[PDB]
Parts: sequence; C-alpha cells; structure tokens
Amino acid sequence: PQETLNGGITDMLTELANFEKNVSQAIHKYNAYRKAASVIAKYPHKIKSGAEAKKLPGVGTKIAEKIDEFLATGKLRKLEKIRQDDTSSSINFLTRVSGIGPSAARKFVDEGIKTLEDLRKNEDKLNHHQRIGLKYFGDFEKRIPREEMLQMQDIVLNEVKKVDSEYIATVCGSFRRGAESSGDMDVLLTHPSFTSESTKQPKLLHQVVEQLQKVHFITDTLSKGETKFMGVCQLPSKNDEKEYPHRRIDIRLIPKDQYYCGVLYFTGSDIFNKNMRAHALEKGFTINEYTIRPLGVTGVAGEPLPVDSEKDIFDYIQWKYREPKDRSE
DNA sequence: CCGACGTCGCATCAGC
DNA sequence: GCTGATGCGA
DNA sequence: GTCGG
Ligand code: NA
Ligand code: NA
Ligand code: NA
Ligand code: NA
Repeated sequence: PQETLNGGITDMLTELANFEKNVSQAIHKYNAYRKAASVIAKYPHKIKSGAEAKKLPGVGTKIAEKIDEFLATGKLRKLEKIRQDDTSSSINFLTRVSGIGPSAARKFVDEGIKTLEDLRKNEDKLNHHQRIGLKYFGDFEKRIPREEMLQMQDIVLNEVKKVDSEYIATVCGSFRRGAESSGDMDVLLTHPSFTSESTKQPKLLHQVVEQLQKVHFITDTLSKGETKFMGVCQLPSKNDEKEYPHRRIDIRLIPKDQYYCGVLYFTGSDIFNKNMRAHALEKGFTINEYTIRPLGVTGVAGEPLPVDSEKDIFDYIQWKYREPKDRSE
C-alpha cells in the first residue's frame, strides 16, 4: 500500500514508539506501537475509524482512540505536546547517535548536553563507541545501495579467502534476500577447525578483522571479541570523485556445526523466522539461531540435529527449500 | 487480572 | 583485582 | 499497549 493511505497514522504510531523507548524507557510499549504501525502499513485500505483499525492484530483500545482523534483533528494532543518539550525532544534526538541509548541520552540532557554540537564540545564524557557514533552520525543514517553492498562483499570475500581459503563467509540480512538497499553489512564467518566442541582459538576472527584493516576497508572498531566484531568500513574512493560514506559492518564467528542455523536466522526476514519456527514445533522440532532439536512426546528437546546446509534445516521439517529471495515471510 | 513481550556478545559500571 | 549487573545494539 | 492463559 501507499504511505499516503495511512502514512499519517503509521508515522504517528512510530513517533509515539520512539518516545516510549527513548524517553519513558518502556521497551514493550515501544514494540507494541511498532507492531501496530506495521500491521497498519500492510493494510491495503484507508482506515476510516479506530474501530476499523482495532480489528487488526496489535491495535487495541488506546490506539483505536488515538486513531479516532487523529482522523478528526489531523493530530494528536499528546504527541504535539511531547514534540514541543525541550527535554523530551532532546533525549529522543540524542539516541540517534550509535552508542547513546535512553540512559546516556537522559544523563546528557540532565546536565545540559542536548545537541550534536554539545556532544562535540564534551568528548571526554563520551565512551569510545559514542565518539564513533558522533563522528559518523550522518553516514550511519544513510542507506547502502545494493551496488555498493556488492562491492563491499567482493572485498570481504576476497580478503577472507586470502587469510585462509578454508574460511566460509556469508553476507546475510535483507541483502541476502535480494533487497535493493541495506542499512549495514552483516557477515557470518566460520572455519572447519572451529566447532561447538572444538578449540575457540581467539584468533580466527582477529585474523580476518586484521586483514580488512590492513587493506584499509575497516576503518574503526566499536567492539571486538573472540566471536563478534562490530565496526565501520568504507569502500575505496574513486580518484577525483566524492568519497563513499562510512558504513556499519558486523562480523560473527560461528561454530561450523551451527553455521547454517546462523545463516538462516540472520537472513530472515523476522516474519519468515517466526513462521518457520512455528512450523518446526508442530512438526516436533525446536529451531533457534544455533540449532534445530527434536522434541520428545513430553516436550523434552533432544540433542541438536546435524546441519550441513540451509536445506538440511528445511528437510528436517518437511519444507521445500525456499530461496532467500522468497523469505519475505 | 496480570505476566509475556528474542536473546546474547561486548564494553563498562557497580559492588566487593 | 574479580564477579555480576547494566547499557547497548542487533 | 496489546494479547491471552
Ligand atoms: Na486488535
Ligand atoms: Na543510539
Ligand atoms: Na538509536
Ligand atoms: Na588454502
């Protein structure tokens, strides 16, 4: 449907969502509003009343009431008021900086730090992650065209294979499903020498991050441990041409025996994962991001089943293998 | 009425 | 110093 | 805020 159908309603619900999360610190209310906005965004009809909307799963009495108010006046008194509140609007805004959550944002606003400029003047009060979030505030809010993602992938697959031709790397997320743009790059990494019961050699991930920094693809590090890296990268600039914006990239090292459950999971979509998990249970299986296990007649999960491919997972549950392209739900 | 609402790796805080 | 809790992002 | 046991 077109954003013009119920875009006013969905934007309203989404704005309310942020304030719940970033200001009132009510994560479940944040998710209730998003769920409502999502179900409405998918509704192929221009909503005429709150009652009509209440029929959708996730829209209850209160949101129905807010929709009625929005339809009759074109606005919502509570949202209008919070939008004008200097304190709340500032807290909400600061959370847009990666590394600054509801707590840090509240803390900053409390002591008078309300804008990016203010943050700029108070470096010593920002942890490492927050400094990077500030530094690339704008770049991080830009999406990544599929063409750039392909170029990013070329570099990641090439450097990884260069470190050890036995590594197996897979760029997941919506990009793997074929999306035209991405918000970041999610790379799942594995190596035959690493299994659930094998040595976790604290350098399989390090060696890959290192090479990527060596060829100057990775430019900054937000966090990095033995199994997960979260950083920033940037495609090499075309000589005599505008430089590419910095991008967020995460790299996860996963045991080989859990690699494919990981790829399926991190490929999504979220709606698809929910359905697949459902089908799995009714078929006597429990599927999480790590493994797939058989459920006994009493409900006791047995040992994880061997998975050597995504298809293996689909087979266990008697489901035809579906391309990432068709995993929208 | 009233609890659930995905979980977990990493960085950093809070307490001992 | 070490252990557990919290913040944060995904 | 919404759902549901
Ligand atoms: Na409803
Ligand atoms: Na943030
Ligand atoms: Na944010
Ligand atoms: Na080799």
